[PDB]
Amino acid sequence: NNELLGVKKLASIYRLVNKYVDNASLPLMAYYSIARSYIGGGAKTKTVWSKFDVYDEIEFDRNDFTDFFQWLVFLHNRASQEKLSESQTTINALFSDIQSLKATLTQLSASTVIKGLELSLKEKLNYMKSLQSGEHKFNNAVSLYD
Amino acid sequence: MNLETCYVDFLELESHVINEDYLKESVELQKLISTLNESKFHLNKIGIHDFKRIRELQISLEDDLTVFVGDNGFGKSTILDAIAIVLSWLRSNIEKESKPGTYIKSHEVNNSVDVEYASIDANIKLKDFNTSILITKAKEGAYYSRNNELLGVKKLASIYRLVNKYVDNASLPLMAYYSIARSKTVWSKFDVYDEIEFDRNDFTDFFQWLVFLHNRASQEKLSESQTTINALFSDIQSLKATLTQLSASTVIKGLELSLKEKLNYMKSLQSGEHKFNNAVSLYDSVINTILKFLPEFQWIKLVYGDDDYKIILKKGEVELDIQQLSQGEKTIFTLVGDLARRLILLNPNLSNPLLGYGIVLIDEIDLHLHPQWQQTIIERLTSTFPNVQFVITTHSPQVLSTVSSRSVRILQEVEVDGVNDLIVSH
Amino acid sequence: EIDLHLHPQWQQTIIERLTSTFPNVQFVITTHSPQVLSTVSSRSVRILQE
Amino acid sequence: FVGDNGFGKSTILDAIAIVLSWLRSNIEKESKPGTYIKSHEVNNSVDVEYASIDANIKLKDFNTSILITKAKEGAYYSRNNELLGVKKLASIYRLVNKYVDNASLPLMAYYSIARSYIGGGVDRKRKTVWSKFDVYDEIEFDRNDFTDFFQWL
Amino acid sequence: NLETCYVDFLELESHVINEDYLKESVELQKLISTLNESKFHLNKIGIHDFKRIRELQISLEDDLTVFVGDNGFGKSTILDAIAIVLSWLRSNIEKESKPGTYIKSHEVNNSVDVEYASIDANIKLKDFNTSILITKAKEGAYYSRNNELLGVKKLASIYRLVNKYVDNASLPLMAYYSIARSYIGGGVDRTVWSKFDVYDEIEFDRNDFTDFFQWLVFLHNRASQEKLSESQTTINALFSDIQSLKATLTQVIKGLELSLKEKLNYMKSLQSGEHKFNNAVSLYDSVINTILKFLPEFQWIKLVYGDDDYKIILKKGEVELDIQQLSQGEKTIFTLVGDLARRLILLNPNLSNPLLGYGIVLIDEIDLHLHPQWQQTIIERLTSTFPNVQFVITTHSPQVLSTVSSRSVRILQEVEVDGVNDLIVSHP
Ligand SMILES: Nc1ncnc2c1ncn2[C@@H]1O[C@H](COP(=O)(O)OP(=O)(O)OP(=O)(O)O)[C@@H](O)[C@H]1O
Ligand SMILES: Nc1ncnc2c1ncn2[C@@H]1O[C@H](COP(=O)(O)OP(=O)(O)OP(=O)(O)O)[C@@H](O)[C@H]1O
Repeated sequence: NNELLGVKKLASIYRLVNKYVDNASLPLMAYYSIARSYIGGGAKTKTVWSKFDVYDEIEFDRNDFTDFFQWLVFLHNRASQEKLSESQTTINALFSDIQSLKATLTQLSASTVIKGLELSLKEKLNYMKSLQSGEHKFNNAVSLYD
Repeated sequence: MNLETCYVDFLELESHVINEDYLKESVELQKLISTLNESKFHLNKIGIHDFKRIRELQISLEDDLTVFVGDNGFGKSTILDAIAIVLSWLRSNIEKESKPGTYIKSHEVNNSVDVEYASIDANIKLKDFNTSILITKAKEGAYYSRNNELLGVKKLASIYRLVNKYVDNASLPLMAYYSIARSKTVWSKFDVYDEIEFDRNDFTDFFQWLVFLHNRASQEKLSESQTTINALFSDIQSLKATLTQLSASTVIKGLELSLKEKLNYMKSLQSGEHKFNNAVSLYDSVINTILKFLPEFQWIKLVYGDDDYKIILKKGEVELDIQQLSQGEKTIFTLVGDLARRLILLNPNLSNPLLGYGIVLIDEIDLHLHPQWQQTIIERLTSTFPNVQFVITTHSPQVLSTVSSRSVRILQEVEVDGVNDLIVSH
Repeated sequence: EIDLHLHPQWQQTIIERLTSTFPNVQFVITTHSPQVLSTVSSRSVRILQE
Repeated sequence: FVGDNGFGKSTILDAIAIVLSWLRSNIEKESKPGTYIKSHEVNNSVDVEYASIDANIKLKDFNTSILITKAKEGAYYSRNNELLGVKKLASIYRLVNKYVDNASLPLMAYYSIARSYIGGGVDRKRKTVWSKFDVYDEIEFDRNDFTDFFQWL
Repeated sequence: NLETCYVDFLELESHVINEDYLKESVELQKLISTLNESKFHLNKIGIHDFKRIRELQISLEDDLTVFVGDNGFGKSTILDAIAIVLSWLRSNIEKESKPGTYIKSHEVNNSVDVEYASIDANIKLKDFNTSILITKAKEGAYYSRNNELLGVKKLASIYRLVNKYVDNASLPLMAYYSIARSYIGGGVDRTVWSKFDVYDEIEFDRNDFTDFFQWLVFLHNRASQEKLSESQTTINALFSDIQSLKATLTQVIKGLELSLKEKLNYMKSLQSGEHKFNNAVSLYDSVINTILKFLPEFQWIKLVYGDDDYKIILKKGEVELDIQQLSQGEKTIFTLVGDLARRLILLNPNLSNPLLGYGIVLIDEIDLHLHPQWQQTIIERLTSTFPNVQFVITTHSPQVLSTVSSRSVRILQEVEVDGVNDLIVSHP
């Protein structure tokens, strides 16, 4: 017969930790056999993505390429949503402030216009940067896709 | 002015004349278009001769509503199939010349031993023009009345075709039929199919169509449109920085620069296709139409979460998923959504494409409908679309109460001389 | 969906015939229209509320 | 079951259908499996960790109870169904048919809302020894049932 | 000249009767001798605006040509073009006016200037010559010119006319081994008697080897009965089997009729009646000894009957091995060599040594799953064992290149001329 006490004890620690941690990580195991050349460029609207779908099998074979394409386009749409909305509002200010500064640079430099342009640009840039989409890298989206 | 006289004059002038640019500039084309727009496609009379359960009937329809009431086994759905049969020949002729329509199957003829042939007749009138269509099919060992007299129906197709051949983004009649279970072009552009038959309770396909359209609209909102927007935005600030914001040959140079920027923006906007048919206009027009149909909601949107995506509806102070709706609201949702999509794609010139012309046939409007919906569905339907005909069959008495007496028909088929025959009462 | 494609005349008699042709079979039915509801008694109706 | 609500009346009916599915399978042969609860129907709220359905069958004075349960993926504790009552009940049915002959077995049927399409296929839609277990194969009405009906007639 | 003989024979046959005399006429003997002396050869081929290639002219040697290049230099394009050209000839031989493969829409060059793609080829047979052209325009363009197919039809009609008079006519071999040679152990761990099974309907690529297993079973069965005797009156026994099958059928029906026909075919053993030097046992020995040359480690290969089934048993060192338990490297060689010998042994039923026919073989990436020691001797072994065949192979490993003669190698380069990179060929 087999010996299985150690691996069951180790697996229980991972399950217990995952029970009390929101975003606990897991180890990675993979295997690329000699049958990966068949998938060289040879699903009911999948919607929910979880970290337990990569534990279906230890071997990469056949359909894993198709799910990769489905996953990739989902990331692209997520980035598009992040690219729109309120990020455009600060973008609208920033270019205009730069344009205003450029205008202040022109017309033989006209304080007054220069002071107003500098103050508005500094205030808007500082306010936009302060939020930084919560915690900067926490926004992911564009950074993961790039 | 008579439509036939204008058509004759325009055709004669166009045929004799050359230099097509001048032919387009000719006032005859404008007169024909103006007369054509001032019209209302509506049927007038229908005659049935030995079709299934009925052998002789002359029915006259209204122009707003025509509800037929009765029980199972009274010819309620044969009238609708007769109108669909008549309509299909007109659609086939419109698409291509001498295109066969839909024939009559052998089993549909009456099983009486003394029957010889089955015929259907119809009369479509618009403004002052009139038309007549007659289809015949003899069973066996007899002689069907003359033949398929489709000479009149070809003139209407020619009239529409001539106008559509010269002036783009024209208007076409609407033909839709929501049947029972049974079972290049703008339509081929996005996803749509060209057919008369449509099926309800197809929420999955409409849901995926909406998702794909939203993706394409978001894709087209970026890229080149950003440049024009960016060009406008700086210019708006720059124009203010000289006159408005500045006041809480330098002047000539500034004015010339502003005028040049305005001219460049106008040239860029003019370059390229107009509003016409784009993903953004189709998406927000369909969404707005559905919001008009059900004012109990506030907004609907598609949200991409951290590990999934869905559609969110706001009602009161509660956000509900598209999958939390009952079976009752799914069918009305897809019914109005498809009706609006087909109406938008057919009238690319009207400011409000919800004022088109056509005919819609609905059978058993009470399917999976809660009685509260049944109380006001007919009121909402004729209010959102005020320039279309509706031919609807009613089964339950809940709906019938609201309808006005002017447009009610009751089937109480008597046996005249010991022979069953459908009779309509007012 | 007991009341699919039935006119009101047929809706008031379907329960009697089902409970008379097969008297020893337990039946579970979901209804939608008042015509069916009126015929049934009060000890056999369960109302679900949010 | 009157009174509309968001949760949907159909879910109750198929919940009963899951419970009933285990009895026939055990009747056909001992320890035969049935219909499991799929992991994609457990509630998505973060609070929950497992789902369960239970019911009781009374036969005169005999009383049997059955519980069917399934936990979410990655849960600390695992849950299993208890089938002692159903297996015991199915044993007497098996023995009766094994000794006596021409015995009768309980009827379980379920007519969904799709019968309109299947029943409507009357138009074209185009065995000798009718045994007892032929009907003891499915619980949901289908097109092939009517096709079998015509041949039986 | 072949044309003169064909013209004379056609004229004589058209104005004659009594086919028996026509068969015995000197025309058939002269045509057969002339055809036999002829050797298959494909001297040149030109490619125009196909895939990356924009303009190329290639001449191929008589015995062996090797193309070497990096990744993305068009090695597979050349082989695909040759397979396309050979398809029309195969189709016309098998069935009159049978269409072949076309050129797909996306094969043409992606540039905006190119409007069409074309492949030209020339086949030299002793002194007779022929030319083939296949063309395909782009999508949405005018001047949709057509391709010429008179040469292939002229060549094919000679073959069918010769094969009509004599039922033992030989045919050329055309095969193509692609990358799809891999997967499911090549063919491992996934009757055959007609000469048209390997040819005609069967394409150029490879799908499975189960027919090799059944063919070997049939070879062994005839080997024991004919060469080793142990059958007494085999013709009488098979005829009695046919009679028994008919009696059983008289007192599932289609299967019984097929079994009766099979029994009649087996009863035709005395009808054949050759018992020559090229008997079943001689073919069995030649096939096994041929295979063993490419696998020096093994000792013997045998077919074992047990549990109402047949299995292949190999000897390595002192351990017995099955077929599923081998490695991928020895599986590739076993499959390739076995199918190569199966086609020659099956399309040349009259040669004393049937591994002496004529044909052309295309191999891509011969160095798949082979250690360098095996790579240093595969080419000379294949050349030595199949002398009268033409080989076209591609490689990118320097070990394979180091053992090839200087007159058989071709080197591909990417040279940018006038701002546009164009593929070029060269010799050392
Ligand atoms: N060939 C025929 N000859 C005579 N009667 C026919 C024939 N075909 C059909 N019928 C009659 O048609 C009747 C049903 O017609 P129909 O489909 O219009 O009914 P309905 O109840 O109004 O339909 P629905 O539920 O689709 O609205 C049957 O009662 C049958 O007697
Ligand atoms: N339609 C096309 N237009 C432009 N370039 C193309 C086109 N089709 C293919 N190519 C180019 O051809 C190059 C060579 O492809 P090819 O398949 O011939 O490579 P190979 O090295 O010969 O292959 P293998 O490894 O299978 O022997 C590719 O890198 C690709 O960029």
